[PDB]
Amino acid sequence: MSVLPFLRIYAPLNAVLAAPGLLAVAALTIPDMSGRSRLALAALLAVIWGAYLLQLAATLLKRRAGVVRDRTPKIAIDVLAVLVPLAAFLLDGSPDWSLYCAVWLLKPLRDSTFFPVLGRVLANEARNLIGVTTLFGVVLFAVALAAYVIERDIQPEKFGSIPQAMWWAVVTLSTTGYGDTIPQSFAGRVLAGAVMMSGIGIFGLWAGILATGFYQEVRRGDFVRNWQLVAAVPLFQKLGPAVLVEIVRALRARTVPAGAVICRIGEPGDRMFFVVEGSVSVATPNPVELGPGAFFGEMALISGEPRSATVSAATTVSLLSLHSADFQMLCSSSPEIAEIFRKTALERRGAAASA
Amino acid sequence: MSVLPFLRIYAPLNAVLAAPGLLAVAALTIPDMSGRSRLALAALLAVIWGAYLLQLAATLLKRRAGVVRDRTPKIAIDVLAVLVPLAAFLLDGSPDWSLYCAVWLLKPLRDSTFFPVLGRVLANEARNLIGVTTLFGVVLFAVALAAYVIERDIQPEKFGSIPQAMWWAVVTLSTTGYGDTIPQSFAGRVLAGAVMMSGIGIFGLWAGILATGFYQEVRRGDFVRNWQLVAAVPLFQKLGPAVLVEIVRALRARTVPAGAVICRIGEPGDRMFFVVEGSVSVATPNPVELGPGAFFGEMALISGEPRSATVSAATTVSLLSLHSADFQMLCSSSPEIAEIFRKTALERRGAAASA
Amino acid sequence: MSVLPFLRIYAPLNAVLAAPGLLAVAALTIPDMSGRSRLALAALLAVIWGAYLLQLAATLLKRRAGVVRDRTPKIAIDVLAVLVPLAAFLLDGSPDWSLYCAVWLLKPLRDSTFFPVLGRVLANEARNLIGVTTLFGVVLFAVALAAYVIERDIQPEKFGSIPQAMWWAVVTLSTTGYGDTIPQSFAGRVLAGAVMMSGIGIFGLWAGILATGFYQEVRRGDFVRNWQLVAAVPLFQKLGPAVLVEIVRALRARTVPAGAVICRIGEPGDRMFFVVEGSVSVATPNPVELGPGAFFGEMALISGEPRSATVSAATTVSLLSLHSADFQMLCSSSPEIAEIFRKTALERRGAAASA
Amino acid sequence: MSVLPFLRIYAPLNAVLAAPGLLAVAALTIPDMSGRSRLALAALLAVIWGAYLLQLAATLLKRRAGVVRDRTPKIAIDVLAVLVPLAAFLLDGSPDWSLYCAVWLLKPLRDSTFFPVLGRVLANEARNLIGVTTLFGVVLFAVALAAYVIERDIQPEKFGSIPQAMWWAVVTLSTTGYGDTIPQSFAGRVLAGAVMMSGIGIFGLWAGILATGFYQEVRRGDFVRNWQLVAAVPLFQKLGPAVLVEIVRALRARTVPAGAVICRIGEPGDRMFFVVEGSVSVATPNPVELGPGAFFGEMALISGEPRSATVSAATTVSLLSLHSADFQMLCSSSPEIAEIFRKTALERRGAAASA
Ligand SMILES: [K+]
Ligand SMILES: [K+]
Repeated sequence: MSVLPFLRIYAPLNAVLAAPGLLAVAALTIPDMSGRSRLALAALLAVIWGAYLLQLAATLLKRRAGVVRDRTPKIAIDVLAVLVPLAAFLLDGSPDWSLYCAVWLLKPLRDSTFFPVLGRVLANEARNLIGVTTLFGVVLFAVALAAYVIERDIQPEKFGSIPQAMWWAVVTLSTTGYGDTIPQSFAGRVLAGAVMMSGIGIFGLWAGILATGFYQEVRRGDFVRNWQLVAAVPLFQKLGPAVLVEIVRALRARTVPAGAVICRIGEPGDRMFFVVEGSVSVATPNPVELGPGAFFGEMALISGEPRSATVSAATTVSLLSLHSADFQMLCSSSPEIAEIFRKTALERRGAAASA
Repeated sequence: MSVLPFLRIYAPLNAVLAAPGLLAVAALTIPDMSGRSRLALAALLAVIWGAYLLQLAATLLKRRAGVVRDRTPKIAIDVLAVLVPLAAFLLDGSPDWSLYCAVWLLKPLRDSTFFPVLGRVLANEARNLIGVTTLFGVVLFAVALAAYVIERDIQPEKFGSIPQAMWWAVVTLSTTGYGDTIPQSFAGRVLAGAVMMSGIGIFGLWAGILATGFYQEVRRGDFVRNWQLVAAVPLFQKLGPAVLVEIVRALRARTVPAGAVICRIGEPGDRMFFVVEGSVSVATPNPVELGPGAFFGEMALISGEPRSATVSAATTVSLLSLHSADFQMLCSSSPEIAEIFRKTALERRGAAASA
Repeated sequence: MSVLPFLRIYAPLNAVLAAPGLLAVAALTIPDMSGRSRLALAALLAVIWGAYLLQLAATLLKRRAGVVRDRTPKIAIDVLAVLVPLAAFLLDGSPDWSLYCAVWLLKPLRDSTFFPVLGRVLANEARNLIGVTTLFGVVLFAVALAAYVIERDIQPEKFGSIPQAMWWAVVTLSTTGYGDTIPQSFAGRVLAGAVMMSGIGIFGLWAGILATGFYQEVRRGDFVRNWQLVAAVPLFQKLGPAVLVEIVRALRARTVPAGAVICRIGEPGDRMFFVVEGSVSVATPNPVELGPGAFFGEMALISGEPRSATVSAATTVSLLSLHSADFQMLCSSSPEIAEIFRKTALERRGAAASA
Repeated sequence: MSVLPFLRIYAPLNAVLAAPGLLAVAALTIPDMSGRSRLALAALLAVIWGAYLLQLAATLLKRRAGVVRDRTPKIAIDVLAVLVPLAAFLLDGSPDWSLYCAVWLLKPLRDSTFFPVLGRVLANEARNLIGVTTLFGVVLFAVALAAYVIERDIQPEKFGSIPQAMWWAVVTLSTTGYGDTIPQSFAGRVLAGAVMMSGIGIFGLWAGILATGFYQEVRRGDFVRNWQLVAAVPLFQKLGPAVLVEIVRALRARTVPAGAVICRIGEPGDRMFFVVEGSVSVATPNPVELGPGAFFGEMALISGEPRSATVSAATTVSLLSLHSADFQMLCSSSPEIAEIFRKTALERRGAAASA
């Protein structure tokens, strides 16, 4: 609610072409298909093959930025990105070779930031998951057995064995309800009463384990990435020690590209930003182009009014952002700082029109 | 638990008539129907058409409050609210024109506040959703493929292709369990063990992404809307800077209409209110009608007793509200203020009966 | 994890007999049943009828505690508890009268505390639910329509109309998957991809709305019920103002009955309690029976050791309870208080064995 | 995200052999099976029987650590671990005796820590669960009845009675959707609209009850287990009282085994650790082997740089761990302590290469 993300977060075309490449697959999977388009997209494999293969050697030139790097992941696929279809092309002489389109599926995961963010937390908290995972296996067979107790007599064909019910156990426990084979007696139907009661309570925790400290990491992601852009601000030598921890939880940094808009004039003033790198277009008679290490919105927030200037993204700006309350927090947190933001709320009135 | 919402939050009849208008549809959708009521409700389309169309031109008079406004949304439907049925009435000479009752469905969304509140946060946090959305697509086809590996032999008619399983993938992953086509072998049935394990863990996060900072915005909604009604209170020049941030998170403001009740006498005293605009009916021998900028309940909360007066909504009051603890917080937070609320807890004892 | 709830929280037999009374129903609902037990439990209706009816008149004596009360709820059922079967007994001369066993179902809800706790919060927050409820209805028919677009041709018998799909809409949206009527084409099967994506995201919020501030109320329930038992402690004149708000969130009060155990000796010392009303059995050579307004566990917690005495519930004690950290918080929060709890950790060493 | 768990958390082979022992079962459950492998795994029961039975008597030697213990749980299964198959072996002369493989299922739960952690909290909070559990039973039969109202006429075979719908009630309420018997009329199909609305809102709370304070206990688990390793640090005589409560919530302690790696050089410096027991391999020209009561990472965190030394687990170290922010918190929290960590950030520069 407080951030302006722009400039192609879904940028790399390597990330893009995994999708069309795999939709090329299915037409080969279908009988009664004319051969025209059958091979027409087989080329497109050779394209994306050739395309990453074109990208590939440029990556194998890893003399770029070669000081200290960890590119075992980013290379791990690019090797097999082209070799696996190639050997598949020959030995699997039949068309089944294209079933080695199970290969590009990591290419999205290649430059998938937020996936290392995933695996980071599991190696602290999966301690829980295991004991739950065991406990899941406990309750699975602890409960799955109770059905073999009963309908083995008149449902041999369905419940004549154990795993046939362990099947129906999880399908019954895992919120699903397929509906191929269901009991007929009373007491067997009694038993389900605690099952959905369980599996929703079980995963009531177990799935909850995930968002539990995942949120902490992501709530932490906006600090670890943003204890940067702190000393850059020339004013923040005087901020109190514990002041920052109170603030940066809500501060997110994102980038805007050149030419875009940042805040339009006359819209209801709801937030203020800190510039730390780049430049803007403060739409005024004399444009007050504030570059790295600036801010704006106190003109709108102290008074609680619409906007005073159509600030637009003149260049690619590494932006911060901030809603009122946490600036009201700052105004509340320090009379020393509102002194200057009082002056700023007067300087930028005349200084907006003047040079 | 701490607020008195009244005065027709579901007020505008424009919001109302979307519902009956669309229930007018279905009778046309049914064979063996006599023509009597068939067209009888076709009028009601012409009513609601005519009704909004009556409202319409009054809205096209946008010389009301015409200083600075953003009514591109509120007009966006009202135009097509009437044009689309109209052109549909002629060119679709057959009765199918009423299938352009897909049009009014934004009219609830027209004056749906809390929908802009929805879209506000997605443009900060959907960064996550995409990488999850990709990751969802990863795990979809990463897993959907594994079924074509197997039952292509003896289930051509069901699993003779890829998307036939991608269907069964999400139906299996998305907690659903339709139950038309299910495997027969062992190992294919092994594979589901991690699927519900996944999709509940996947959406264990992904849905959790939504309420995550949505709650922040709504927890923020009760500050941004309520840093107003702060300086209105004549007593709040002395409140400490950080004092307010501690408080306003729980303070919600709502309005009561005239004539209603606010707190009845003798009920267990559980909360106190701040009046800032309007008037009340302090049911006492001499009614102490406190107008804009007042409060009541300290008579009930310091002692922890039932109510001292049947305060009733005499006029339409922009109300605040407050349970004890956060007033005990305030009483704890400041001895300077309990001094006057000690006096108030004595003045309003004699001043309740006297003038 | 920090509380000892005992003394029959599920106490009143009025709450109990709703359950057996309704299990009396089903035997009448079944053909090929001999008449012996058919009427045998019809008596048990006359019992529970007669039983509450016996309780009833004692309740109609509402001259007990008749000073100020709100018993419109608790009477509301007791009236119809007996009248509705009675008039049902005659006019419904056929056995169907017992279908007015839809009546006792409020009797659990009669003395169901925690149900007023439920309805308390909805009248602050259902503002959200409505706009979501509308939005649910938006997405329902917004999406339900798209199926009538398609399979009306070759599924008249199933999708020959609108509500036949609105049925399949919610069954598809609401996580369920019945599996009677499912599409056959491609594009109609494409559409489900956003549905489970939606309904899990929709109720990802909407159900989340419930626990959102419900937890606040229940987290508040342990303060509003426990700003009592505060001044009772003779030591708490010196506690700081903001000190209590930090503490009482974790403090829960419950009662133990006489004769029970409170903490057994030699078990790992993990918590300490505050007595405020009742008496105990401090199992020592000279039993140090501490009555209203006492505590114990600092002997175990400062040292971090097993228990020093088999404290057992001698009488019915209105107990508090407290784990270490929040007492370490208190020890950390105040050196003035650890002074006496240092003395207490020495006095109760010799005073435990001596008188 | 901040911890290094190693050394076989899933250690005891008693915990291990429950799994293979029960997979031994199913082959006996299957007709048309040759007798070769039929009995081959019957031995493996005699193995695991004999195996725990071998472990058993060593456990019955409970003269180990026999000072004060509570081993009623850990013995509770080991007794029946061997007796129940044994008596089952004879009296159940038919092969059904192996259906007493319902016995080992507690053996995982025998040494399942985190299961006592489960049951700890339920006896504080299940107060809620009951009133919800009742309320679940309310809404069950309150709603289950409404179907018998209707389709008794034309669905006797399916809805000719009450419990046949109570079945369909929970299957309809519990998110499941089996799909054997579904209504046909309009109004009966109307009724489901509030059901999924309910059960997802019901378990929207009820499952939420579990993670609610479970998280508190687990968030508490990392303090109660870690108010230890506090005074061990020779530097923590000067820490402020409330300082620790702020910190230890994030501090988790885990152990590394000998030989493992702790932090590798050149990786991006993201965290620092506190050693309190054990020794390390500070990979430098003169290895600065810091033993019990040490730390490292300030060299990497004040500057925000990669690692300065391949610290590796020389011995089995009871480790702590800490990301930056909470050390930046500490650096912010105390200028007295950054004084020494300024010196440490200079001493360990020259002291890393020197002795
Ligand atoms: K189904
Ligand atoms: K389902």
